[PDB]
Order: sequence, then C-alpha cells, then structure tokens
Amino acid sequence: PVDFTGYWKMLVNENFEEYLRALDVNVALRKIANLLKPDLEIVQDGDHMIIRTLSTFRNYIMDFQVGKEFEEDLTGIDDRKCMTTVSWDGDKLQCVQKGEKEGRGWTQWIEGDELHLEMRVEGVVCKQVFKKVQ
Ligand code: NA
Repeated sequence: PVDFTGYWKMLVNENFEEYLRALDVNVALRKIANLLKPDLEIVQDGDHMIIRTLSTFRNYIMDFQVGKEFEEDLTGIDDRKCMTTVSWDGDKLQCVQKGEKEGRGWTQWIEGDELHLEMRVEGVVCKQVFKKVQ
C-alpha cells in the first residue's frame, strides 16, 4: 500500500502544549518543546518501519513491525513504557499505546504530498502536518 519513507519537515503543530501537559511533562520541558519543530525521518520496507523524530533537543526512535505488539520505551518524551501496537487501517497507520494514560496513541497518513500525524492522549488531540522538501 503506502510507503512513508522520507525526510519530512514540520509545517503544522497544533495543541502540542496540551498534549505534553496531559503526559505530565514539566513546564521547563514544555516551554522548550513547543519552539522545537522536529523533522520526521522514516524508512520503511513493507511492514517494517523506523520512524525517527529528530530535533535539536532530543530524538525519539520508533522501530517496529506493523501488527506486532511491542514494549515501547518513551524515553525522552514522558519516560513511560507502553504496550504498543501499530496497525494498517487501509493505507492509514493506527497506533495504540497501552499503559498509564487512557486513549494514548496516534494516527498517521498521507494526503497528496503531505504527511498527517494526529497524536492523542486522554482526549487531547495534537495535529501535525509535514511535507518533504521538493
Ligand atoms: Na531495528
């Protein structure tokens, strides 16, 4: 179906403060996190994906098989651990992160030449949109 491989630059980042607050991130980290505009670097081969969130502060790496639950170490974000599953929902990717926080997960898809990422926790929705540099 869809190949997310690319270096994706952030265009839109809505409600990130609210999202981090819901994860109990301290204000000092939130202050700096919001000015950050992390890139997304994705390499995919079939059901195998590495998704790197790249910033000047901290990087976050997700390295998984679609459909295979794994222990996700959210070191650098809220430093929690989740039981995480990323699933194919047609061409969309749906991630559920089971753990402390209810309703934690995200949805990722491509519309035209933009990558959309919706991250959720406890009913907060953060909306991100990315584009490659042509
Ligand atoms: Na790996």
